[PDB]
Amino acid sequence: GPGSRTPVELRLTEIFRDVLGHDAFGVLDDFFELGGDSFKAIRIAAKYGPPLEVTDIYDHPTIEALAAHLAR
Repeated sequence: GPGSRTPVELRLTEIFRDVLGHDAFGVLDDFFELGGDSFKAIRIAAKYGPPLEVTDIYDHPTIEALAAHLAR
């Protein structure tokens, strides 16, 4: 699909490319290596809403890992 393969991963991907200002990445790429930080994590968590939080991104720093986490 549009840069990913499930609706949960697409929802993450969309907000990741909106906050970072670029779309030069895939589902296994570390957020903080793509240019993320605490302030960018706040912006994603606010845009996604529940269940996502800032600390979940530090625990799960990829689209793949966050989709696995949030599905529980």
